[PDB]
Amino acid sequence: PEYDYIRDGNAIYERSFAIIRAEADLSRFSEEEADLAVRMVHACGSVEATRQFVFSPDFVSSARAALKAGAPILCDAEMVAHGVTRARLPAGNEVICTLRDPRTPALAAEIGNTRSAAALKLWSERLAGSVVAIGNAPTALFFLLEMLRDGAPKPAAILGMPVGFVGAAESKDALAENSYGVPFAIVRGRLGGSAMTAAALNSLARPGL
Amino acid sequence: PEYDYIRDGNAIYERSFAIIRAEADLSRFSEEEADLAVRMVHACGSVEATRQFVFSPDFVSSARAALKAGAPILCDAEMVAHGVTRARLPAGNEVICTLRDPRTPALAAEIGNTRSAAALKLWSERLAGSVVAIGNAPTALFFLLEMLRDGAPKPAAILGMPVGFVGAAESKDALAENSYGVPFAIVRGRLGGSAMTAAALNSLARPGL
Repeated sequence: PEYDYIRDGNAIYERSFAIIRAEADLSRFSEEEADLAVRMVHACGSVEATRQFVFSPDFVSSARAALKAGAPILCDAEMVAHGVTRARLPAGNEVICTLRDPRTPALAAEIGNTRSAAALKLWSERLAGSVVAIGNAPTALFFLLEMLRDGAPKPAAILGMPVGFVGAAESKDALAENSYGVPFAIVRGRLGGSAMTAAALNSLARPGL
Repeated sequence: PEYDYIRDGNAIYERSFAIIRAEADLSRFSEEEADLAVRMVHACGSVEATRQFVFSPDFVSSARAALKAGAPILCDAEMVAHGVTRARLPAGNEVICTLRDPRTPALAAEIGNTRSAAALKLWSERLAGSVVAIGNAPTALFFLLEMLRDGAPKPAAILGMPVGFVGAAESKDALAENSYGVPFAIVRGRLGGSAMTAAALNSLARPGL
């Protein structure tokens, strides 16, 4: 029983992107956004997810500029942070997730909110000009909107891609309604997740293969 | 602008599982398998993914027994390993991923295969009786089948859930055709991925919320 498969790593990424291009409806995206689209599709294995992707007008430019500028990537979840291929980052960008910071549970408890949300209080210094990747927790997304509403400094771009059935769609909708002036990208509805978010970051970091 | 959302972490998991139960077709799974199904759906946000889940007859029993027995979870990718909520493991089960072991690139090069695949040569001692979680790399799955064919000791269960467009479906199909006598669980077609795989592991570790 001889298994026949591509044993070549690069050949695998190459055929996979060739395949996603050949099956994915990418016409409504800019060339640049399509790049994110493909990697994102690469990451979830679902070519149809593209129908749910929404990139505000200057989302990739501003988020790519921020990253090239050295802007940190604030992540709501470690998984997102783990999916970020560092060798791809342009400027030794930091990938911060404070979800696991020891003060997070304490904060979540004092504020009456989730750990994912409360963690964002620990973003303070870094919020300004950052690229926010919210790949998992909707409450982190709503919380970021409350901080923005209440005068918090603004991120250069917000990847609003929490996945889920509770608050995921609405938080992303709230983002799209008024992101307080910050370019955004969302995956509509319940889809999203850290793999797709990290893919998105990966492509933002460096377009193409 | 008052954002109204559940600020309660447990309430969020609670409503999400209640929602997945209410929308997900779970009838063809056993009660036990449905548990995996829900968490898996929880993880990708897609209730329809359940249509692609396949649990061999004794997959959950043997994989849950293995884990309760203290069996390690061999993972093809770190992401899978990161999604495994340790506090859930039953018996201080080890979660091994050797994808990043320094000898992996070397091996991939000598064998003429991917790093994900070659890494599995480093599984040797642990393979027997383990629970294999292949959440990302199809070549790791094919390679595991070649090791099994060629006399390698058998895992107690194999989660064959690599996601992808190249080799993902076929490797999972090969698994289902002849897993060399090992219970398996696959996510048919291109869907799969580390979040869903880890969810699967999480549920195997401890059923329910």
